[PDB]
Amino acid sequence: RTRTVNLYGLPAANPNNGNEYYEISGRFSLISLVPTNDDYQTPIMNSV
Amino acid sequence: RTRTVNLYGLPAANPNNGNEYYEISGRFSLISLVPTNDDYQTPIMNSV
Repeated sequence: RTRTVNLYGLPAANPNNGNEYYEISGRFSLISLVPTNDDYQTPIMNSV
Repeated sequence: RTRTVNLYGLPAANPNNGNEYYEISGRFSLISLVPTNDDYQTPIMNSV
């Protein structure tokens, strides 16, 4: 009803289309460096 | 039961004649002046 047709792209008007949420699924890796002053005794919940 | 008889016309007393509507059919030619573009005036990355 206006002078703009055959653009392409997602405008900011209603990006969600009323969907409750846009969804992604995947797997992420991570190699943390929790400290250690002794072999047998490794921590959880890094809080330093 | 009155003077005026044999007159040509159509009075307003009962024009519907018990009909719901008077219908007419035809063709409809319009030469309006649209605002529509010609696929120009649109950004250079106008595409999938």
